[PDB]
Amino acid sequence: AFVPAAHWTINLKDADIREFIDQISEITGETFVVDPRVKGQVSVVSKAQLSLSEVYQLFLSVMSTHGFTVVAQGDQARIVPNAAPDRLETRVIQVQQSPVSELIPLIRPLVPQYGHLAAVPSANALIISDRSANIARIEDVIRQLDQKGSHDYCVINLRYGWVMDAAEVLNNAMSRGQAKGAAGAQVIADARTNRLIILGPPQARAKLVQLAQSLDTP
Amino acid sequence: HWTINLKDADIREFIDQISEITGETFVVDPRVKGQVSVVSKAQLSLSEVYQLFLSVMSTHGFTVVAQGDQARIVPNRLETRVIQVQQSPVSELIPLIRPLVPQYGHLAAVPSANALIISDRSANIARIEDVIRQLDQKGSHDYCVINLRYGWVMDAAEVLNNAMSRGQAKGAAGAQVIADARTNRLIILGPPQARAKLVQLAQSLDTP
Ligand SMILES: [Ca+2]
Repeated sequence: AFVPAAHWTINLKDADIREFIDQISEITGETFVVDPRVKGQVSVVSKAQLSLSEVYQLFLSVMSTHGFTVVAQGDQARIVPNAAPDRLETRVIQVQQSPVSELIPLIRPLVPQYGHLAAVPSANALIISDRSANIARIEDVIRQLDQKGSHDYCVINLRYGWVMDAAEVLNNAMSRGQAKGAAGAQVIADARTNRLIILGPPQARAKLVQLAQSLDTP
Repeated sequence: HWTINLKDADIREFIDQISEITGETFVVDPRVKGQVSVVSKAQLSLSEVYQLFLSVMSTHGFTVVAQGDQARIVPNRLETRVIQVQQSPVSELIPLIRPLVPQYGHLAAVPSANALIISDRSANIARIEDVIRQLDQKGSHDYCVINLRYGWVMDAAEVLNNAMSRGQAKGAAGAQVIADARTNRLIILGPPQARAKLVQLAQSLDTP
């Protein structure tokens, strides 16, 4: 259930989706007619405190995650099916130092197609839907990116190379101190498009981009 | 295949025209209303016409809900236009064009026809189409993103474009810039040398 923290926190595990909806009505005061086809088990977690409006946003993210949407029929609000692993958790992740919008494109490559990613700018938080072990891993990536001063980035679409090989070569070179002028830059592999995302301060990023290009030469 | 040019028609007519084309039967909720303009000069398959239908419904805040064989249309000036892309994969251009589409608008890909569906004011559509024509190329688009700290992207973009068109940006010629006003960031495109140069100029512009 939602626990007062008017703000609230939540730690609901393996609950019927219908229970979650009813719970949202109790807090919001909104009333929903739930289509008979709406079914499923949900896990919803927020250690960050949420306002009433942010709770509604979380509700929409959970609905969207499981393929449902809210419509108006017959003078009432209706939850209906909209046109993946069994256990999915929807977690709210608060970001401390950086604006959430700047981190979104850097973490999208870690979100699977079945998953969900949304910004909650009023709380400077991200909503992510995934299996719990995947979420913990992403939370660490967020924590690390959040410590960085810059989130500017360059994208390289590899024509010849395999994205994982290239990422491995670039990280090892930096680890060994073998990348000259790129120390401080960082690489993120984005397999779905066979592309690299290079980030860092201007001079280091410009050098790592050049180095990355050399791994993709015909 | 079908083409379309529907101007200022009741949305209920558009729904009827989609039913005749697709054979789908729809039951429209009494609260459904609105005027639509829908254009596709490109020839669309039955399935692609249905994709267009979904884009128009979504554009005006309507959801289509399966009810067995039939489908229920329920609530949750803009023109909806289909734009053909010749060389670039449509799915690649999507993220690059989205910054230009306002939140009241709509943007969707039709990968089987390699076309984009956009809903916006006719004048902003014409502007995007120029941007698409310039982006359109056989090779992939490498790019750089700059989150501005001091400057404003619509101003910065204008300065960078003016310098390139007027000949003040030597070396950056051929590069392209897309302003993303929602997050105050620039997207810099083009061949490697031009792109790298335009990045340096953008960076010089955001240092006070
Ligand atoms: Ca009808």
